[PDB]
Amino acid sequence: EVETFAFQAEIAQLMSLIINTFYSNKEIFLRELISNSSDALDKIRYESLTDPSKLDSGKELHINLIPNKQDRTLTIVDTGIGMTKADLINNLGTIAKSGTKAFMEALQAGADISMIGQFGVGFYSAYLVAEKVTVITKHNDDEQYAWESSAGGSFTVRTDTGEPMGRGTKVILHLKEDQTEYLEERRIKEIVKKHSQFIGYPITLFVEK
Amino acid sequence: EVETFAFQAEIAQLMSLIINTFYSNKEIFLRELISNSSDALDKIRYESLTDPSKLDSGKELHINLIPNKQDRTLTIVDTGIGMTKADLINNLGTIAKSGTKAFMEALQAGADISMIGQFGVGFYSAYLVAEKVTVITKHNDDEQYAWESSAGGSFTVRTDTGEPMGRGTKVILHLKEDQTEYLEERRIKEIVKKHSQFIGYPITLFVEK
Ligand SMILES: CCOc1ccc(-c2snnc2-c2cc(CC)c(O)cc2O)cc1
Ligand SMILES: CCOc1ccc(-c2snnc2-c2cc(CC)c(O)cc2O)cc1
Ligand SMILES: [Mg+2]
Repeated sequence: EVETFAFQAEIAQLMSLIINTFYSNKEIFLRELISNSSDALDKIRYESLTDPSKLDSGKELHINLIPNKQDRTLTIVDTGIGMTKADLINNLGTIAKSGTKAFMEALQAGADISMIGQFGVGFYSAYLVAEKVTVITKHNDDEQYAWESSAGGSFTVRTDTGEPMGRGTKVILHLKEDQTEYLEERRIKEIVKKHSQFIGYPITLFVEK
Repeated sequence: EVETFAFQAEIAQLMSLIINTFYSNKEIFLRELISNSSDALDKIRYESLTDPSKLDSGKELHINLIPNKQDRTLTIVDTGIGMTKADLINNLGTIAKSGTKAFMEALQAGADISMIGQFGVGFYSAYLVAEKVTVITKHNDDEQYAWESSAGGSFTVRTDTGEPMGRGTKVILHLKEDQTEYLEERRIKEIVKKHSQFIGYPITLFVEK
């Protein structure tokens, strides 16, 4: 029950650009993923203003950052709106075809990769630091699903039978071997303070034994 | 058939802060309104990816900037998703209560008014330059409505019987007497180039006789 899909040509090109372009300022991936979490949390907040039962699947609106040096993963968990299967398949609920075109045009007019989030496709900056990304998500309207991709042109979607998440999205970054600085507490804290210090939801950096 | 509503206390406080705080960099209102238009256009684009009939109310996705020196108005029109009556009443589809709290906390930790858009309430920066704002909107799911407010704690909502807009939102800024620089073509072009040069939709600056 694992379905495999091909990325649209434009998204595959975006991912190859992110993976192959020499670009040292890789830390911006975390700003972009926290930003997407903040957007998802705003969306469930806004739905709850008129239907409070939308928060029956969890009232606390927050983001957790969980490093795991044994597994070489950094995971970003939020309790936002989550995504339906259809959203996951449709480029993680982004307008990535048009976004990708508008990011490319910007790159030719002098922009740099750190501006990716202005084009709606900041999620793909995960591939600056990860060799594989796994996205586990639960929307009130749907079941819990796991999306996954090591790039190379395809992604998978399956029903997830991991731990139930209530509602929201978890992004597991399986980091490249030379990017393990992003598991160190001091480094994560430095990046959060530098780029995400005014995000309007609590961000909890877990520690490890 | 005009309904009058009171702003929530936090939003009235936000508007008073924007109106009364000395802050010279007023031009950021246009960046924030164009940004909101871009978000609205992305939302209708994303809905259309799975139901193309969503664009039966207009296929072109764009933003127009229309100055009118006779009426002393600058109007920003987009063909995005538009807002329902409920959205207009619920602070123009924003999470303005929580956004306002998180903007205030940021202001006390050194942020400035130009950062308002990071808190989901950039629309209210219109009141840096306008004594009254009128918002006309049409969502595929609803009728055409006009919201209006000269601040002072209340806003109005009525069914609009102006020109039909097909779909999207029009924000009419009735500018303060000392803010008419924002009707001059060279000034608008300078601001768009400075702050909005990579927005992924065409922005057309109308001229006047
Ligand atoms: C420009 C943003 O567009 C979007 C589109 C969708 C989302 C949504 S809806 N539910 N989860 C996410 C989400 C998605 C991602 C990206 C996998 C994530 O990292 C964290 C999340 O909570 C957020 C931003
Ligand atoms: C952080 C953004 O949250 C939002 C919330 C809602 C919107 C939406 S849905 N339809 N129109 C607008 C819109 C609303 C405004 C503001 C009146 C505007 O100026 C232009 C628009 O097209 C855009 C951003
Ligand atoms: Mg945004």
